Amino acid sequence: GPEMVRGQVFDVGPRYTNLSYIGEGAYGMVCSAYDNVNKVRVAIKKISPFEHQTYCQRTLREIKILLRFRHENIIGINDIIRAPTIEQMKDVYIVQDLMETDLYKLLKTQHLSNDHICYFLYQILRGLKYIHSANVLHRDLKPSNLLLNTTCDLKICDFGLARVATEYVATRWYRAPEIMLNSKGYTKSIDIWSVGCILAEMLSNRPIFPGKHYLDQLNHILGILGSPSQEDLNCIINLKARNYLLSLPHKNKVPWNRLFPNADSKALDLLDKMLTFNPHKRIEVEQALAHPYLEQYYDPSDEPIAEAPFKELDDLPKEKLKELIFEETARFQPGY
Ligand SMILES: Nc1ncnc2c1ncn2[C@@H]1O[C@H](COP(=O)(O)OP(=O)(O)NP(=O)(O)O)[C@@H](O)[C@H]1O
Ligand SMILES: *[C@@H]1[C@@H](C(=O)OC(C)(C)C)C(=O)CC[C@]1(C)C(=O)OC
Repeated sequence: GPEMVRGQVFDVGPRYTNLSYIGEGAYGMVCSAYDNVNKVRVAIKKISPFEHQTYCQRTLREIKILLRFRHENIIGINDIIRAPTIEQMKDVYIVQDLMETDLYKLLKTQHLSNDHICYFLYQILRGLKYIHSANVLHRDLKPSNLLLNTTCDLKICDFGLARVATEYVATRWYRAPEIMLNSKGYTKSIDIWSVGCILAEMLSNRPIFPGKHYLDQLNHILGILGSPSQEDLNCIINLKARNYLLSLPHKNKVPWNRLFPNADSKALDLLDKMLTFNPHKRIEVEQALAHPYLEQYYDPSDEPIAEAPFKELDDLPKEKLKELIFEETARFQPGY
Protein backbone atom coordinates (compact mmCIF):
# COMPACT_ATOMS: atom_id res chain seq x y z
CA GLY A 1 0.00 0.00 0.00
CA PRO A 2 1.06 3.59 0.70
CA GLU A 3 4.42 4.35 2.27
CA MET A 4 4.34 5.38 5.95
CA VAL A 5 6.43 7.57 8.28
CA ARG A 6 5.85 7.87 12.05
CA GLY A 7 2.42 6.32 11.53
CA GLN A 8 1.51 8.94 8.90
CA VAL A 9 0.60 8.04 5.30
CA PHE A 10 3.23 9.46 2.89
CA ASP A 11 1.70 8.35 -0.45
CA VAL A 12 4.45 9.50 -2.86
CA GLY A 13 5.57 6.15 -4.38
CA PRO A 14 6.59 4.61 -6.63
CA ARG A 15 8.80 7.53 -7.86
CA TYR A 16 9.76 8.72 -4.37
CA THR A 17 11.01 6.15 -1.86
CA ASN A 18 13.35 5.78 1.17
CA LEU A 19 11.45 8.41 3.21
CA SER A 20 13.13 9.70 6.42
CA TYR A 21 11.41 12.14 8.79
CA ILE A 22 13.06 15.58 8.96
CA GLY A 23 10.71 17.84 10.88
CA GLU A 24 7.31 19.44 11.11
CA GLY A 25 5.98 22.98 10.99
CA ALA A 26 2.60 24.09 12.23
CA TYR A 27 1.11 22.85 8.93
CA GLY A 28 3.41 20.48 7.04
CA MET A 29 5.36 17.33 7.80
CA VAL A 30 8.64 17.15 5.90
CA CYS A 31 10.69 14.06 4.94
CA SER A 32 13.73 13.40 2.84
CA ALA A 33 13.20 10.97 -0.03
CA TYR A 34 14.91 9.52 -3.08
CA ASP A 35 13.56 10.43 -6.51
CA ASN A 36 14.08 7.19 -8.48
CA VAL A 37 13.34 8.93 -11.83
CA ASN A 38 15.93 11.78 -11.70
CA LYS A 39 18.19 9.76 -9.31
CA VAL A 40 18.39 12.59 -6.74
CA ARG A 41 17.57 13.27 -3.08
CA VAL A 42 14.57 15.52 -2.40
CA ALA A 43 12.48 16.86 0.45
CA ILE A 44 8.71 16.30 0.51
CA LYS A 45 6.27 18.39 2.58
CA LYS A 46 2.87 16.83 3.25
CA ILE A 47 0.02 19.25 3.99
CA SER A 48 -3.67 18.50 4.57
CA PRO A 49 -5.40 21.91 4.37
CA PHE A 50 -8.86 21.43 2.85
CA GLU A 51 -10.87 21.55 6.08
CA HIS A 52 -9.61 25.09 6.85
CA GLN A 53 -9.95 28.16 4.63
CA THR A 54 -6.77 29.69 6.09
CA TYR A 55 -4.71 26.55 5.42
CA CYS A 56 -5.98 26.52 1.83
CA GLN A 57 -4.81 30.14 1.45
CA ARG A 58 -1.35 29.17 2.72
CA THR A 59 -1.17 26.23 0.33
CA LEU A 60 -2.31 28.16 -2.75
CA ARG A 61 -0.01 31.11 -2.05
CA GLU A 62 3.09 28.98 -1.45
CA ILE A 63 2.54 26.94 -4.61
CA LYS A 64 1.70 29.95 -6.79
CA ILE A 65 4.70 32.03 -5.73
CA LEU A 66 7.35 29.31 -5.54
CA LEU A 67 6.44 28.06 -9.02
CA ARG A 68 7.09 31.54 -10.50
CA PHE A 69 10.27 32.31 -8.54
CA ARG A 70 13.63 31.03 -9.69
CA HIS A 71 16.62 32.07 -7.59
CA GLU A 72 19.61 30.43 -5.92
CA ASN A 73 18.54 31.70 -2.47
CA ILE A 74 14.86 30.68 -2.69
CA ILE A 75 13.66 27.09 -2.42
CA GLY A 76 12.18 25.73 -5.62
CA ILE A 77 9.29 23.33 -6.10
CA ASN A 78 10.29 20.31 -8.19
CA ASP A 79 6.97 18.44 -8.26
CA ILE A 80 3.57 18.26 -6.55
CA ILE A 81 1.64 15.05 -5.85
CA ARG A 82 -2.10 14.93 -5.24
CA ALA A 83 -5.04 12.69 -6.12
CA PRO A 84 -6.28 12.51 -9.73
CA THR A 85 -9.79 13.69 -8.72
CA ILE A 86 -10.71 16.64 -6.54
CA GLU A 87 -12.98 14.41 -4.43
CA GLN A 88 -10.06 12.13 -3.54
CA MET A 89 -7.64 15.00 -2.88
CA LYS A 90 -7.12 15.30 0.86
CA ASP A 91 -3.32 15.74 1.03
CA VAL A 92 -0.83 17.70 -1.07
CA TYR A 93 2.84 16.69 -1.25
CA ILE A 94 5.25 19.45 -2.27
CA VAL A 95 8.54 18.06 -3.57
CA GLN A 96 11.54 20.38 -3.18
CA ASP A 97 15.31 20.30 -3.30
CA LEU A 98 16.72 18.66 -0.17
CA MET A 99 18.45 20.94 2.34
CA GLU A 100 20.38 19.67 5.36
CA THR A 101 19.10 21.88 8.19
CA ASP A 102 17.76 25.35 9.00
CA LEU A 103 19.13 28.35 10.90
CA TYR A 104 16.95 27.63 13.96
CA LYS A 105 18.50 24.17 14.36
CA LEU A 106 22.02 25.40 13.63
CA LEU A 107 21.87 28.18 16.24
CA LYS A 108 20.85 25.66 18.91
CA THR A 109 24.25 23.96 18.55
CA GLN A 110 26.72 26.47 17.10
CA HIS A 111 27.96 29.98 17.87
CA LEU A 112 28.68 31.62 14.53
CA SER A 113 31.80 33.58 13.65
CA ASN A 114 31.44 37.01 12.10
CA ASP A 115 32.38 35.75 8.64
CA HIS A 116 29.57 33.19 8.76
CA ILE A 117 27.08 35.79 10.02
CA CYS A 118 28.01 38.11 7.10
CA TYR A 119 27.63 35.23 4.58
CA PHE A 120 24.28 34.07 5.91
CA LEU A 121 23.02 37.64 6.19
CA TYR A 122 24.19 38.39 2.64
CA GLN A 123 22.42 35.31 1.25
CA ILE A 124 19.21 36.25 3.09
CA LEU A 125 19.27 39.75 1.62
CA ARG A 126 20.25 38.50 -1.84
CA GLY A 127 17.17 36.27 -1.91
CA LEU A 128 15.06 39.03 -0.36
CA LYS A 129 16.19 41.45 -3.07
CA TYR A 130 14.73 39.15 -5.73
CA ILE A 131 11.54 38.63 -3.69
CA HIS A 132 11.05 42.36 -3.21
CA SER A 133 11.89 43.03 -6.86
CA ALA A 134 8.87 40.87 -7.73
CA ASN A 135 6.80 43.18 -5.48
CA VAL A 136 6.22 40.26 -3.10
CA LEU A 137 6.37 40.36 0.70
CA HIS A 138 7.43 37.16 2.44
CA ARG A 139 5.90 38.33 5.78
CA ASP A 140 7.08 35.38 7.92
CA LEU A 141 10.88 35.36 7.82
CA LYS A 142 12.41 33.52 10.78
CA PRO A 143 15.41 31.25 11.48
CA SER A 144 13.38 28.08 10.92
CA ASN A 145 12.55 28.91 7.29
CA LEU A 146 16.15 29.80 6.38
CA LEU A 147 17.35 26.45 5.02
CA LEU A 148 21.01 25.48 4.78
CA ASN A 149 22.92 22.75 2.94
CA THR A 150 26.32 21.21 3.66
CA THR A 151 28.06 23.76 1.40
CA CYS A 152 26.51 26.52 3.62
CA ASP A 153 24.22 27.65 0.80
CA LEU A 154 21.09 29.37 2.15
CA LYS A 155 17.58 29.17 0.66
CA ILE A 156 14.50 30.96 2.00
CA CYS A 157 11.32 28.82 2.23
CA ASP A 158 7.79 28.82 3.82
CA PHE A 159 5.94 31.33 1.53
CA GLY A 160 2.43 30.45 2.83
CA LEU A 161 1.98 34.02 4.14
CA ALA A 162 3.54 35.78 1.16
CA ARG A 163 1.57 38.53 -0.58
CA VAL A 164 1.98 40.96 -3.48
CA ALA A 165 2.58 44.57 -2.32
CA THR A 166 -3.04 37.93 9.40
CA GLU A 167 -3.35 34.34 10.65
CA TYR A 168 -1.93 32.18 13.43
CA VAL A 169 1.78 31.33 13.34
CA ALA A 170 4.05 29.26 15.56
CA THR A 171 6.16 32.34 16.40
CA ARG A 172 5.78 36.08 16.07
CA TRP A 173 9.09 37.13 17.69
CA TYR A 174 10.18 38.30 14.22
CA ARG A 175 7.16 40.50 13.44
CA ALA A 176 7.48 44.23 12.89
CA PRO A 177 5.87 46.55 15.48
CA GLU A 178 3.50 48.02 12.87
CA ILE A 179 2.05 44.53 12.36
CA MET A 180 1.11 44.46 16.06
CA LEU A 181 -0.13 48.08 15.91
CA ASN A 182 -1.51 49.43 12.60
CA SER A 183 -2.92 46.09 11.32
CA LYS A 184 -2.82 47.40 7.71
CA GLY A 185 -0.66 49.10 5.10
CA TYR A 186 2.19 46.59 5.26
CA THR A 187 5.29 47.37 3.20
CA LYS A 188 8.57 45.73 2.18
CA SER A 189 10.10 47.12 5.38
CA ILE A 190 8.30 44.48 7.46
CA ASP A 191 10.61 41.88 5.94
CA ILE A 192 13.63 44.05 6.75
CA TRP A 193 12.59 44.15 10.41
CA SER A 194 12.41 40.35 10.45
CA VAL A 195 15.91 40.15 8.97
CA GLY A 196 17.15 42.59 11.60
CA CYS A 197 15.72 40.25 14.25
CA ILE A 198 17.53 37.29 12.69
CA LEU A 199 20.82 39.19 12.52
CA ALA A 200 20.49 39.94 16.25
CA GLU A 201 19.87 36.27 16.97
CA MET A 202 22.95 35.26 14.98
CA LEU A 203 25.02 37.72 17.04
CA SER A 204 24.02 36.28 20.43
CA ASN A 205 22.33 32.87 19.78
CA ARG A 206 19.25 34.19 21.57
CA PRO A 207 16.11 35.91 20.24
CA ILE A 208 16.21 39.68 20.56
CA PHE A 209 12.46 40.33 21.06
CA PRO A 210 10.86 37.26 22.64
CA GLY A 211 7.52 37.59 24.35
CA LYS A 212 4.43 35.55 25.24
CA HIS A 213 1.96 37.80 23.38
CA TYR A 214 1.76 41.04 21.40
CA LEU A 215 1.62 43.20 24.54
CA ASP A 216 4.67 41.53 26.06
CA GLN A 217 6.41 41.64 22.67
CA LEU A 218 5.92 45.40 22.32
CA ASN A 219 7.32 45.86 25.82
CA HIS A 220 10.44 43.95 24.73
CA ILE A 221 10.85 46.13 21.64
CA LEU A 222 10.22 49.37 23.53
CA GLY A 223 12.59 48.30 26.30
CA ILE A 224 15.45 48.31 23.79
CA LEU A 225 14.46 50.93 21.19
CA GLY A 226 13.10 53.26 23.87
CA SER A 227 9.77 55.04 23.83
CA PRO A 228 8.83 56.04 20.26
CA SER A 229 9.76 59.51 19.08
CA GLN A 230 7.23 62.11 17.97
CA GLU A 231 7.96 61.28 14.33
CA ASP A 232 7.70 57.58 15.19
CA LEU A 233 4.28 58.14 16.75
CA ASN A 234 2.90 59.89 13.65
CA CYS A 235 3.62 56.91 11.37
CA ILE A 236 1.13 54.79 13.37
CA ILE A 237 -2.10 54.77 11.37
CA ASN A 238 -4.52 53.33 13.94
CA LEU A 239 -5.22 56.08 16.49
CA LYS A 240 -6.27 53.60 19.20
CA ALA A 241 -2.89 51.85 18.92
CA ARG A 242 -1.12 55.22 19.02
CA ASN A 243 -3.07 56.06 22.18
CA TYR A 244 -2.06 52.72 23.67
CA LEU A 245 1.63 53.50 23.16
CA LEU A 246 1.10 56.97 24.63
CA SER A 247 -0.21 55.23 27.75
CA LEU A 248 2.98 53.22 28.41
CA PRO A 249 5.70 54.34 30.86
CA HIS A 250 8.79 56.10 29.38
CA LYS A 251 11.65 53.83 28.29
CA ASN A 252 15.21 54.81 27.47
CA LYS A 253 16.99 53.41 24.43
CA VAL A 254 19.46 50.63 25.27
CA PRO A 255 22.67 51.15 23.24
CA TRP A 256 23.21 48.29 20.80
CA ASN A 257 26.75 47.79 22.09
CA ARG A 258 25.49 47.17 25.62
CA LEU A 259 23.38 44.31 24.25
CA PHE A 260 26.09 43.05 21.88
CA PRO A 261 29.34 44.22 23.51
CA ASN A 262 31.58 41.92 21.45
CA ALA A 263 29.84 42.37 18.09
CA ASP A 264 31.52 44.06 15.14
CA SER A 265 30.55 47.74 15.01
CA LYS A 266 29.64 47.54 11.31
CA ALA A 267 27.16 44.78 12.14
CA LEU A 268 25.53 46.94 14.82
CA ASP A 269 25.29 49.93 12.48
CA LEU A 270 23.35 47.82 9.97
CA LEU A 271 21.29 46.24 12.76
CA ASP A 272 20.30 49.71 13.95
CA LYS A 273 19.00 50.67 10.49
CA MET A 274 17.10 47.38 10.22
CA LEU A 275 15.48 47.50 13.68
CA THR A 276 14.08 50.97 13.16
CA PHE A 277 10.61 51.54 14.60
CA ASN A 278 9.52 53.85 11.78
CA PRO A 279 9.00 51.73 8.62
CA HIS A 280 9.69 54.69 6.30
CA LYS A 281 13.12 55.22 7.88
CA ARG A 282 13.98 51.51 7.87
CA ILE A 283 16.79 50.56 5.50
CA GLU A 284 15.76 48.94 2.19
CA VAL A 285 17.08 45.64 0.89
CA GLU A 286 19.41 47.09 -1.76
CA GLN A 287 20.78 49.65 0.71
CA ALA A 288 21.44 46.87 3.22
CA LEU A 289 23.26 44.85 0.56
CA ALA A 290 25.58 47.83 -0.03
CA HIS A 291 26.23 48.44 3.69
CA PRO A 292 29.94 48.20 4.66
CA TYR A 293 29.25 45.13 6.84
CA LEU A 294 28.62 43.16 3.62
CA GLU A 295 31.44 44.51 1.41
CA GLN A 296 33.22 41.13 1.25
CA TYR A 297 30.20 39.69 -0.60
CA TYR A 298 28.35 42.63 -2.20
CA ASP A 299 28.21 42.16 -5.98
CA PRO A 300 25.25 43.85 -7.70
CA SER A 301 26.05 42.24 -11.05
CA ASP A 302 25.50 38.82 -9.39
CA GLU A 303 22.35 39.76 -7.43
CA PRO A 304 19.55 39.05 -9.90
CA ILE A 305 16.03 40.47 -9.85
CA ALA A 306 12.66 39.28 -11.11
CA GLU A 307 11.75 39.96 -14.74
CA ALA A 308 8.58 41.85 -13.75
CA PRO A 309 6.39 42.27 -10.65
CA PHE A 310 3.37 40.07 -9.95
CA LYS A 311 0.51 42.61 -9.79
CA GLU A 312 -7.67 38.05 -3.20
CA LEU A 313 -8.50 34.82 -1.36
CA ASP A 314 -9.89 35.97 2.01
CA ASP A 315 -13.42 36.07 0.60
CA LEU A 316 -13.18 32.72 -1.20
CA PRO A 317 -14.69 29.74 0.64
CA LYS A 318 -12.45 26.75 1.22
CA GLU A 319 -14.29 24.77 -1.49
CA LYS A 320 -13.38 27.41 -4.07
CA LEU A 321 -9.78 27.43 -2.82
CA LYS A 322 -9.59 23.64 -3.21
CA GLU A 323 -10.68 23.96 -6.83
CA LEU A 324 -7.96 26.56 -7.33
CA ILE A 325 -5.34 24.32 -5.71
CA PHE A 326 -6.48 21.43 -7.92
CA GLU A 327 -6.14 23.68 -10.99
CA GLU A 328 -2.72 25.03 -9.99
CA THR A 329 -1.36 21.49 -9.48
CA ALA A 330 -2.71 20.02 -12.75
CA ARG A 331 0.57 20.81 -14.56
CA PHE A 332 2.22 17.99 -12.58
CA GLN A 333 -0.36 15.39 -13.61
CA PRO A 334 -0.14 13.13 -16.68
CA GLY A 335 -2.37 14.42 -19.47
CA TYR A 336 -2.50 18.13 -18.51
N1 LIG B 1 13.23 21.67 1.27
C1 LIG B 1 13.52 21.36 2.54
N2 LIG B 1 14.66 20.68 2.79
C2 LIG B 1 14.96 20.37 4.06
N3 LIG B 1 14.28 20.66 5.17
C3 LIG B 1 13.16 21.34 4.89
C4 LIG B 1 12.71 21.72 3.64
N4 LIG B 1 11.51 22.40 3.73
C5 LIG B 1 11.25 22.41 5.01
N5 LIG B 1 12.20 21.78 5.78
C6 LIG B 1 12.20 21.61 7.22
O1 LIG B 1 10.86 21.40 7.63
C7 LIG B 1 10.43 22.48 8.49
C8 LIG B 1 8.97 22.82 8.22
O2 LIG B 1 8.85 23.47 6.93
P1 LIG B 1 7.83 24.65 6.64
O3 LIG B 1 7.78 24.88 5.17
O4 LIG B 1 8.21 25.90 7.43
O5 LIG B 1 6.46 24.07 7.21
P2 LIG B 1 5.08 24.79 7.42
O6 LIG B 1 4.33 24.00 8.45
O7 LIG B 1 4.26 24.74 6.09
N6 LIG B 1 5.17 26.42 7.88
P3 LIG B 1 5.78 26.77 9.43
O8 LIG B 1 4.80 26.26 10.57
O9 LIG B 1 5.91 28.26 9.50
O10 LIG B 1 7.19 26.10 9.65
C9 LIG B 1 11.43 23.61 8.23
O11 LIG B 1 11.55 24.50 9.33
C10 LIG B 1 12.72 22.83 7.98
O12 LIG B 1 13.33 22.41 9.19
C1 LIG C 1 31.75 28.11 7.07
C2 LIG C 1 32.47 27.19 8.06
C3 LIG C 1 31.49 26.16 8.52
O1 LIG C 1 31.84 25.10 9.02
O2 LIG C 1 30.07 26.45 8.35
C4 LIG C 1 29.06 26.23 9.34
C5 LIG C 1 28.35 24.92 9.03
C6 LIG C 1 29.65 26.18 10.75
C7 LIG C 1 28.07 27.38 9.24
C8 LIG C 1 33.72 26.61 7.46
O3 LIG C 1 33.97 25.42 7.52
C9 LIG C 1 34.71 27.52 6.77
C10 LIG C 1 34.03 28.77 6.20
C11 LIG C 1 32.56 28.57 5.86
C12 LIG C 1 32.37 27.60 4.68
C13 LIG C 1 32.02 29.89 5.37
O4 LIG C 1 30.89 29.97 4.92
O5 LIG C 1 32.85 31.09 5.41
C14 LIG C 1 32.38 32.28 4.80
